[PDB]
Amino acid sequence: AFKPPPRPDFGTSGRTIKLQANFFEMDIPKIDIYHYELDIKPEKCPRRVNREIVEHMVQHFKTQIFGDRKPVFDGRKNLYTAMPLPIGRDKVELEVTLPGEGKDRIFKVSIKWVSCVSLQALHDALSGRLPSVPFETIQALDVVMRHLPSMRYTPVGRSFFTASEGCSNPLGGGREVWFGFHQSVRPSLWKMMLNIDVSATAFYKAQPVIEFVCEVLDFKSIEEQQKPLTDSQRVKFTKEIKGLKVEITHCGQMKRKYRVCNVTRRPASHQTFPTVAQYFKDRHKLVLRYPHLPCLQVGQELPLEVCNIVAGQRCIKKLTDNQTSTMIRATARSAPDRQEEISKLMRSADFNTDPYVREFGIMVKDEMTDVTGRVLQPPSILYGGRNKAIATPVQGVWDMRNKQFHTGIEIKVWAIACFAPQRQCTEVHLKSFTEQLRKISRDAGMPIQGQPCFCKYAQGADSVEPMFRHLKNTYAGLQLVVVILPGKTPVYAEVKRVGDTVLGMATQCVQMKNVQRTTPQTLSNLCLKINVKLGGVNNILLPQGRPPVFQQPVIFLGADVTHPPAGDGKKPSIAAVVGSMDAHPNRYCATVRVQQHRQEIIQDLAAMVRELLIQFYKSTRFKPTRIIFYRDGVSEGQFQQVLHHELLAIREACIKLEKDYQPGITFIVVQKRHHTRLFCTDKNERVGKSGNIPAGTTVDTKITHPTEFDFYLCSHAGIQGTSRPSHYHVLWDDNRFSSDELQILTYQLCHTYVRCTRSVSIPAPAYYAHLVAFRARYHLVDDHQALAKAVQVHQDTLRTMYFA
RNA sequence: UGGAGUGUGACAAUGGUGU
RNA sequence: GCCAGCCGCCUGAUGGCGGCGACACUCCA
Ligand SMILES: [Ba+2]
Ligand SMILES: [Ba+2]
Repeated sequence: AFKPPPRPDFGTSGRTIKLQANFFEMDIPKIDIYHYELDIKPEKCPRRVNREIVEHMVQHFKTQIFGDRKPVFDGRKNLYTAMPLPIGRDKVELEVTLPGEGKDRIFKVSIKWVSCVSLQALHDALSGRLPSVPFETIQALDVVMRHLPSMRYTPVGRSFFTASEGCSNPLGGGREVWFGFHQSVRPSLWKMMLNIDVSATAFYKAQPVIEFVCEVLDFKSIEEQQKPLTDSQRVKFTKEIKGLKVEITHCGQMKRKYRVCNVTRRPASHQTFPTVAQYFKDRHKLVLRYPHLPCLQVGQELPLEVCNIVAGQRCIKKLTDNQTSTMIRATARSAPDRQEEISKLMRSADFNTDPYVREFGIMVKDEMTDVTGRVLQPPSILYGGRNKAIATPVQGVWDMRNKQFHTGIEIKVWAIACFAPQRQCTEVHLKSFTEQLRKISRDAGMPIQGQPCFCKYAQGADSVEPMFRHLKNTYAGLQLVVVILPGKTPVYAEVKRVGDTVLGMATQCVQMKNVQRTTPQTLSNLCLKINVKLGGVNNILLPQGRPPVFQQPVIFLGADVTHPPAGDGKKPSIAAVVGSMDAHPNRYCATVRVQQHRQEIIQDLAAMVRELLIQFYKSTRFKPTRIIFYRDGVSEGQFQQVLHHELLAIREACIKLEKDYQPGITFIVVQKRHHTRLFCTDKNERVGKSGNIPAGTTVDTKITHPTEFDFYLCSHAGIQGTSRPSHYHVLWDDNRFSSDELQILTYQLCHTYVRCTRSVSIPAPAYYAHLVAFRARYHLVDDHQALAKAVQVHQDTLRTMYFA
């Protein structure tokens, strides 16, 4: 096994900044708690009614089994007590009746002593005496902290939602925003923390289906529809209730929870039922109030006044762009807004009154955790030309105005293939676009010497490969093909398949709307991409400002795996790995593979890293003495696996390059998907309307691991909403990095992303790896080895950053 | 397909089981 | 334990081919 190195030091670089984090300190006793296992018969029940069963079991066998003890329940098979039960260590069988009268099911439950979970061991791990934190104890504490919320609120994953209080938040036809919160127990130095963040989703309004139709079909009242429903109205009302659940209410106090299927075009009166309207006057004595609305077909092969909408449905449906817009009005709050909302939620949830967390002697603080962060100094960015301009990122941003590329490509043979309609993308557009692009190019030190040698329209994907062939054969020295497109078109994937994998020709696509009208910003970022695609070097980190790691040859790797949505039989997951090819580091080379459907481990990593090392040795004439590996998208539970496989893969790739070649490996996992938020304590340190922490804000205390080498770094400037600081976890480090050195290196690498002049949220290696997987997915658009070949890039473009 | 960011979306950590 | 969801297009759900590895919003010289 490979265990991650401990935190080497605590880091002191940068200017300090006071922060608050959405972690609330917990007070955890040092006594042991007791874990029992449950099995409820039958097992054809939702998780909610298993919780009701267990609650009635605790209330019924109070004097026999439990007593004053108030246990907690996972929902499936895990019960926990703060005191041992009198049942001993052997299984016990109990009979639990379920109340309701209209339906009374009998359940056979079995309680069995499993284990004695030690909170003292948890405290030992929180101090660092024990190196690794017990996951099972963390799970027990979690179950304890979400026992009551799982029953008083609506559970959705690790979040809980409710219907506000009074004034709802109307969304659209039959929906409304529910506000909720994610909750999770996390370990940290000396103390457990309760991590709380706010969230929202969409639920169906618990209204009678009449109101449903009124809001779906825009009726001031139901008396509006004094005629039968029209063609488009039936299908409209169908697409909104095709699978929802309704409650038949023509019954007494007794209710129903029958699901829904389709909608008829027969208004009850005119539907032969071997009519329906007739059926409701004789079977039950209920004259229909609206015998002109349609019926709700059920299941697979009823009036709208008899049905209601079953409260609590989560609306798994997709939302209208206007419901998405109102959702973002409600959810993407400024950082102070979200801070205040989390604090208010924690002040109202009253965890220090939950009888179950108090049964276990736990207390939760009401205030966010104070964290002393550090704003790291941003690197200076060296540009080119007679000026040799230096750019200083200011709040994570700089501009290329009055600056020229470090090394700018002279473009002197290029073509234009316009797959947009000539009627819409006229020749005046092409002329003025060329003029403006050339002006911006010359301004940036990437001059385009003369008009395009070739400039023609075309249509259809079938035209792509022939044309390019012609272009490659009839125009010598062809550097670039600009491909104007009319929007999302199958022509794009074909352009990339031909230019990247078949012929090895560099292409730059551009949307019609950016040729008809140009702006300096769009043309400039496009020039960035064009330059690096022709081998340019837009800029480099100021050489002297870099950490000491650059005093010897070093290669930086970025790796990512993209998966398809669940359900696809094969749709192989795409693994991409990129590697730096110079000391700057600016140029990166890519490798990609298809592998088992939804597998996170990069199976063929050894071969890919071998390719990258070979290219590095060829380009620099030296072998790296250090390998810095940035690995994206790995969960805690996958650490052991991925580390064991991929560390060994890298070592193999090394020794396959040379017998005794053992460079030091730094394996770092990059994670953006978490629920950690950081807020400025001083209103003066807030940046740009959103009110976020400054770019470069770093945290490696109070919410990080108690013993291991992890840290939050927010390297980007937040625009709208609350910034998501990237989290970094060092799974392996032969090179004995200091906290400061590694944090600074990560930050500086975040300024080497060629596609834009701003510090981005993750290091350029990782971002490039994502881009490479994206392009690979595009290359598969038209057998396993067939796919593996289709995703193989031509040898001439492999030399370039075609994925920019 | 100029580009970055953050909201929703991952049904492994979830959810169904009288016309 | 058995089961898996949503949206399109065609035959007009008795099937078949595609998406949800995205959409949305904010913001740049
Ligand atoms: Ba089950
Ligand atoms: Ba990933």
